[PDB]
Amino acid sequence: KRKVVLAEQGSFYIGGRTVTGPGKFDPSKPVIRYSNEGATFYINQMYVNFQAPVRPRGLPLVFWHGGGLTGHIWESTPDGRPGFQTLFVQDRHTVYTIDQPGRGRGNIPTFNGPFGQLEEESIVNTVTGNSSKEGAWVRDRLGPAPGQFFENSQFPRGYEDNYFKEMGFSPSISSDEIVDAVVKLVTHIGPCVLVTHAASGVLGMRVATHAKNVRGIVAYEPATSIFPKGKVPEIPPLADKKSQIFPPFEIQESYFKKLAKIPIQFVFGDNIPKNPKSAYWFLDWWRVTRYAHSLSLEAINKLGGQASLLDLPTAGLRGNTAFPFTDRNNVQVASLLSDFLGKHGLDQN
Amino acid sequence: SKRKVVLAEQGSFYIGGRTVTGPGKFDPSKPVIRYSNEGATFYINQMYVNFQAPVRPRGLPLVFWHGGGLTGHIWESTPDGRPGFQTLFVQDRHTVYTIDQPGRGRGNIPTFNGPFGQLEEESIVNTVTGNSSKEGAWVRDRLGPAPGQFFENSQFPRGYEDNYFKEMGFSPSISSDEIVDAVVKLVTHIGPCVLVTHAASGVLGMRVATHAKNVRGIVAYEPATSIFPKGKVPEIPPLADKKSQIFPPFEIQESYFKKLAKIPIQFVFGDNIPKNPKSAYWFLDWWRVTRYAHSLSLEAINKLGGQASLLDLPTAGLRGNTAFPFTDRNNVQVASLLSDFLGKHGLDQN
Ligand SMILES: COC(=O)c1ccccc1S(=O)(=O)NC(=O)Nc1nc(C)cc(C)n1
Ligand SMILES: COC(=O)c1ccccc1S(=O)(=O)NC(=O)Nc1nc(C)cc(C)n1
Repeated sequence: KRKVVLAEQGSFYIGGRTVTGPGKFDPSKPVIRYSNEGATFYINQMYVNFQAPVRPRGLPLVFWHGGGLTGHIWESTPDGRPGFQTLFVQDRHTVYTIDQPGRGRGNIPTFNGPFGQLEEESIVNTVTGNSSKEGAWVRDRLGPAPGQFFENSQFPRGYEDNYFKEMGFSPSISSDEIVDAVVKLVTHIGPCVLVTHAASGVLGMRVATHAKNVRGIVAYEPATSIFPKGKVPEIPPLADKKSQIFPPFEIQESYFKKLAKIPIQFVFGDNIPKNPKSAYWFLDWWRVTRYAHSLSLEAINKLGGQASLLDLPTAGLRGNTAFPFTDRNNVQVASLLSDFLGKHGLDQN
Repeated sequence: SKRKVVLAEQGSFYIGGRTVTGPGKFDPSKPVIRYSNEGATFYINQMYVNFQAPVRPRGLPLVFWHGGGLTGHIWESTPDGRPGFQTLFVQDRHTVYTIDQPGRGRGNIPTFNGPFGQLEEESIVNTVTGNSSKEGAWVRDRLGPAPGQFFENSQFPRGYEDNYFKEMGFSPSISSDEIVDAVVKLVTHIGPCVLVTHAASGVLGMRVATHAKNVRGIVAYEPATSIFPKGKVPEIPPLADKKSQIFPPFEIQESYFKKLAKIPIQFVFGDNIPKNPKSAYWFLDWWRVTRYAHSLSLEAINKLGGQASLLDLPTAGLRGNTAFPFTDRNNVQVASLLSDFLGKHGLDQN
């Protein structure tokens, strides 16, 4: 189950720009301590890993981690079982995993001075934000409160520390520059399929509107909904009658229409309440966010698209968290992704 | 195929680190975003580890430890896309571990809700960062004497400068002790192994070996900081500018230093390090004196019964290497010399 035969593997950097400090560089002067004087800095580049099987079948898959994560989540589960990288190389796809700009091996743009500041210019904010273990526990629906599991949970219990250790902050790089890096990757790769997660859901939809090479999207538990500009439907507040979901992203209709040209599937796990749940903010947040996504998919289908919502419990899979691809039944989750690729001919040459 | 690799298993995991906490209590009924430090537990200073195991390994696993401001990428591929040491040594039938140390790459960057590195009133790491430039790295790594210039017969993959410099970045002010601790924990998990270090990780690997008997060997590429027993640092000259000095050598208690005499240790240097003072080129001169200090460090280990050696790649017939010989155009020949070291000491045998 763990063996993989690779025709080739490797990694590379793509995308980004440069920024420059004041003055000139003199090789005769002390180079340490490091200075911005005469300095060129490469910023906002992205790390890319690939593994290619012998005799690939169909399109390469680009796995795009969610918010605060890295390509680790596609390599292995917190308890050390094979991730989707291994499973889909075994399924004879070439597999790309990325660390987007600002995360993991992607660039974090900081210099000599307060975090993110290049002399007088703020490239990213000095003040950061970051989830806690407690916030991520309820965000990912391990259970209703930190330290508590849903009875049906597919989470790999006992490996909580390993799981939360994979998460971290992201600097305030513009989403435009994150999308730009992936568009450049998609141009380099050729026709491919994006597999996204949580925060990278909306970003992958945006990439598809810029990149005809994206031939399909599967988004696990996307966090932000997308609509044509000026056509955001009525979305209710949360059950506390104060909070809202993430403001939906709006794009010009001429770009939105490109989403109708490819098959798109959104995948949701379990324990999302059907009814208002004022006691558990993130459970209720997922209820309304999933509802908003259902309207987004409907809008795509009204433009001639083929956009679907897969609730894993309807396929017989119970208890999945917001990371179904690292849960205990992730082989069965992978099978459903293989089914989608096969239905749409994305596993054929 | 030279690119083909067959893995019995591969994967990655997190190891090491600690937790820090914010004030107060977490209420799941209250808005979770915007994120807060209230009732917050944060995992900090953990390390990322990737492993690739061949079918029927022979000899000890290798732990490849990137230099300063780098990640495990430098062992995966060269800047122009040729196989890195990870592939080459899985093909050489070693299980290969590649790490992103705490503070780098997939390792943790310890920051919270607030100014970078600050958790309420506690400074976990400094808000003010430092970072090399392209120009600084160019001369640090001896591509040439000045940015844009290359030494004659250079083995750098010319044309791929963007790729190369894009792999570099900053490191927050995590204590070296905590970085060493993570790797000690990894060595405990793996068992007997060999450390392959680089630049800034050189001194750290030496430290790890003094705390971990499972380190059975060390190969260090262009180490940046020298190591000596406490109070026994030899006289080391200043640089040719008569004002600068190399990195303050690390000093450790002699009981721990003596542990370095129990295992084979090889330091490996590339080309273009001057033999004579070079005031016009700071980093070239730095390397001259730094390599000299390392020669003395190795001698001290040998006087205590050790098996320490210095390999200058030009003496082995390899010209033009930079400070990253394992990503240079002749990195297959560099790998061959590492294979030779492992075979000499039986570290390629079960
Ligand atoms: C893996 O989990 C998720 O990706 C994920 C899943 C659900 C909600 C949030 C995230 S997150 O981690 O991305 N968190 C954030 O980034 N916070 C945030 N994001 C936006 C866009 C706007 C605001 C106000 N906050
Ligand atoms: C890949 O190249 C190298 O590793 C490498 C190689 C040679 C010199 C420096 C580095 S570095 O990048 O580590 N740069 C540093 O900033 N080193 C450093 N600087 C200070 C001021 C204090 C200490 C302890 N180390």
